[PDB]
Amino acid sequence: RRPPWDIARFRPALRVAKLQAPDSVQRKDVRSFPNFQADHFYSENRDMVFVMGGDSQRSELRFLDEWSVRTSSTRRMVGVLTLPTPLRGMKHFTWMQVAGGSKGKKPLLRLSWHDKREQLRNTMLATVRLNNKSGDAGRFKKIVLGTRPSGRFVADVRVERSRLTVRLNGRKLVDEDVGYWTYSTNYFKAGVYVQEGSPDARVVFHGLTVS
Ligand SMILES: O=C(O)[C@H]1O[C@@H](O[C@H]2[C@H](O)[C@H](O)[C@H](O[C@H]3[C@H](O)[C@H](O)[C@H](O)O[C@@H]3C(=O)O)O[C@@H]2C(=O)O)[C@@H](O)[C@@H](O)[C@@H]1O
Repeated sequence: RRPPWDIARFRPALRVAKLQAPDSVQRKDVRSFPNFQADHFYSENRDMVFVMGGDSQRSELRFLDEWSVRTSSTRRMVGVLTLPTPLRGMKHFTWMQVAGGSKGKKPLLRLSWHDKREQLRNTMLATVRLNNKSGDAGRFKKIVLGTRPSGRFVADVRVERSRLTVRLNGRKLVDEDVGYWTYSTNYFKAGVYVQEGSPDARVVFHGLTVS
């Protein structure tokens, strides 16, 4: 294992992100990536690997740029990644987001993996929030993205002129108006953020770029 900053292709993303992990694991978000590696964030096989176990715990990059959905020029996150077979007991985790930040407070978009869902096994999901309310007042659009691929796939999230799109391996599976989401604190996230599962979840990035 080596520091993902050793693999040059990850430098553009790492220059404009910081790494978040539990307060029991690091005191503060990591902002300087040269020479940095840990059990939750390391490179093997020239990839950038995130690993975290336990409900509500993350190892995730928080992109530093904050923006509004009204943006004139496309805001885009494109990943080439693998979700290796999850361990027995891992039920639900998130691997990319459009996070709502300090004003939005909830994520506009989560891309997640689930052992089991009803609307399905070994299934990926896009959740687009229709408001930022908590509890029972929360409203959502749930879009089924299909079975977890067994190897690499391309995930491409774009927001432009109030429209959110997701393309998985070139297929546009999400295309929604988001103009209701007025908050100006949105940013991209990528990595692993466990919702339900004691064991470790692993998310393997082969490439990640924002624009
Ligand atoms: O998979 C389902 O269809 C599932 O939806 C469940 O509620 C979701 C809810 O829609 C929302 O996506 C929520 O997302 C949370 C996220 O889990 C995380 O905690 C983050 O901090 O905040 C997100 C947010 O507030 O948007 O996750 C819920 C979930 O537990 O999966 C239920 O409605 C369930 O009945 C249904 O099967």
